Amino acid sequence: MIPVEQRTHKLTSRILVGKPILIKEGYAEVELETIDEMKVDEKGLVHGGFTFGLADYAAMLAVNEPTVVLGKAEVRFTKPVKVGDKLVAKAKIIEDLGKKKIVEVKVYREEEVVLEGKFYCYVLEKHVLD
Repeated sequence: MIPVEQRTHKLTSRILVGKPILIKEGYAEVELETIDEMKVDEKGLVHGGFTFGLADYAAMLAVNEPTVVLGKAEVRFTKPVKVGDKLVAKAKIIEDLGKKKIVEVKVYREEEVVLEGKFYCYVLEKHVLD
Protein backbone atom coordinates (compact mmCIF):
# COMPACT_ATOMS: atom_id res chain seq x y z
CA MET A 1 0.00 0.00 0.00
CA ILE A 2 1.06 3.62 -0.50
CA PRO A 3 0.50 5.71 2.68
CA VAL A 4 -1.27 9.02 2.24
CA GLU A 5 -1.09 11.96 4.60
CA GLN A 6 -4.24 12.98 6.45
CA ARG A 7 -5.97 15.68 4.41
CA THR A 8 -9.09 16.32 6.53
CA HIS A 9 -10.37 16.32 10.11
CA LYS A 10 -6.80 17.05 11.26
CA LEU A 11 -7.53 18.40 14.74
CA THR A 12 -9.81 15.54 15.78
CA SER A 13 -9.16 14.55 19.40
CA ARG A 14 -6.80 11.59 19.66
CA ILE A 15 -8.16 10.96 23.16
CA LEU A 16 -11.91 11.22 22.56
CA VAL A 17 -12.27 10.01 19.00
CA GLY A 18 -9.15 8.22 17.89
CA LYS A 19 -5.66 7.96 16.44
CA PRO A 20 -5.40 7.03 12.77
CA ILE A 21 -2.96 4.14 12.34
CA LEU A 22 -3.44 3.60 8.63
CA ILE A 23 -4.63 5.70 5.72
CA LYS A 24 -4.43 4.64 2.10
CA GLU A 25 -6.56 5.02 -1.03
CA GLY A 26 -10.17 4.22 -0.16
CA TYR A 27 -9.38 2.73 3.25
CA ALA A 28 -8.48 3.81 6.78
CA GLU A 29 -7.98 2.40 10.27
CA VAL A 30 -8.26 4.37 13.50
CA GLU A 31 -7.81 3.08 17.05
CA LEU A 32 -9.27 4.30 20.32
CA GLU A 33 -8.45 3.40 23.92
CA THR A 34 -11.68 3.90 25.85
CA ILE A 35 -11.42 5.98 29.04
CA ASP A 36 -13.37 6.43 32.24
CA GLU A 37 -15.10 9.66 31.17
CA MET A 38 -16.80 7.68 28.37
CA LYS A 39 -18.76 5.55 30.86
CA VAL A 40 -22.50 5.79 31.43
CA ASP A 41 -22.80 3.76 34.66
CA GLU A 42 -20.84 2.13 37.50
CA LYS A 43 -20.45 -1.10 35.56
CA GLY A 44 -18.16 0.70 33.14
CA LEU A 45 -20.41 0.62 30.09
CA VAL A 46 -19.01 2.95 27.41
CA HIS A 47 -21.50 5.24 25.70
CA GLY A 48 -22.18 4.23 22.09
CA GLY A 49 -21.67 7.82 21.04
CA PHE A 50 -17.93 7.37 21.41
CA THR A 51 -17.87 4.14 19.43
CA PHE A 52 -19.91 5.86 16.72
CA GLY A 53 -17.59 8.87 16.78
CA LEU A 54 -14.62 6.59 16.21
CA ALA A 55 -16.35 4.85 13.30
CA ASP A 56 -17.48 8.23 11.84
CA TYR A 57 -13.88 9.51 11.91
CA ALA A 58 -12.55 6.36 10.21
CA ALA A 59 -15.12 6.86 7.45
CA MET A 60 -14.00 10.47 6.92
CA LEU A 61 -10.42 9.18 6.51
CA ALA A 62 -11.40 6.42 4.12
CA VAL A 63 -12.49 9.28 1.81
CA ASN A 64 -9.78 11.66 3.02
CA GLU A 65 -10.86 14.70 1.04
CA PRO A 66 -10.57 18.12 2.78
CA THR A 67 -14.27 19.01 2.52
CA VAL A 68 -15.69 15.54 3.31
CA VAL A 69 -18.68 15.47 5.70
CA LEU A 70 -21.02 12.80 7.05
CA GLY A 71 -24.57 13.11 5.73
CA LYS A 72 -26.24 9.94 6.94
CA ALA A 73 -25.37 6.78 8.79
CA GLU A 74 -27.02 3.50 9.72
CA VAL A 75 -25.31 1.58 12.51
CA ARG A 76 -25.87 -1.54 14.60
CA PHE A 77 -24.17 -1.90 17.95
CA THR A 78 -23.37 -5.60 18.13
CA LYS A 79 -21.49 -5.93 21.45
CA PRO A 80 -21.27 -3.67 24.53
CA VAL A 81 -18.01 -1.79 25.03
CA LYS A 82 -16.44 -1.52 28.48
CA VAL A 83 -14.01 1.14 29.73
CA GLY A 84 -10.51 -0.18 29.13
CA ASP A 85 -11.41 -1.79 25.81
CA LYS A 86 -9.13 -0.78 22.95
CA LEU A 87 -11.12 -0.37 19.73
CA VAL A 88 -10.09 -0.32 16.08
CA ALA A 89 -12.38 0.99 13.35
CA LYS A 90 -11.75 -0.24 9.79
CA ALA A 91 -13.42 1.86 7.06
CA LYS A 92 -13.60 1.12 3.32
CA ILE A 93 -15.31 3.00 0.49
CA ILE A 94 -17.70 0.39 -0.91
CA GLU A 95 -19.44 2.60 -3.48
CA ASP A 96 -18.06 5.64 -5.20
CA LEU A 97 -20.90 7.76 -6.54
CA GLY A 98 -18.76 10.73 -7.49
CA LYS A 99 -19.16 13.37 -4.79
CA LYS A 100 -21.09 10.90 -2.66
CA LYS A 101 -19.23 7.97 -1.13
CA ILE A 102 -20.74 4.98 0.70
CA VAL A 103 -18.30 3.72 3.33
CA GLU A 104 -18.71 0.55 5.34
CA VAL A 105 -17.16 0.59 8.79
CA LYS A 106 -16.69 -2.15 11.33
CA VAL A 107 -15.31 -1.44 14.77
CA TYR A 108 -13.34 -4.27 16.42
CA ARG A 109 -12.17 -5.14 19.92
CA GLU A 110 -9.43 -7.59 18.94
CA GLU A 111 -11.40 -9.97 16.67
CA GLU A 112 -14.92 -9.17 17.84
CA VAL A 113 -17.16 -6.73 15.99
CA VAL A 114 -18.74 -4.21 18.39
CA LEU A 115 -20.26 -1.94 15.72
CA GLU A 116 -21.05 -2.20 12.01
CA GLY A 117 -22.42 0.51 9.80
CA LYS A 118 -22.80 2.26 6.47
CA PHE A 119 -21.71 5.90 6.32
CA TYR A 120 -22.93 8.13 3.46
CA CYS A 121 -20.27 10.76 2.94
CA TYR A 122 -20.19 13.87 0.74
CA VAL A 123 -17.22 15.71 -0.68
CA LEU A 124 -18.36 19.34 -0.90
CA GLU A 125 -17.26 22.09 -3.28
CA LYS A 126 -16.43 24.12 -0.19
CA HIS A 127 -16.02 23.43 3.50
CA VAL A 128 -19.32 22.69 5.22
CA LEU A 129 -19.09 25.81 7.39
CA ASP A 130 -18.90 27.95 4.22
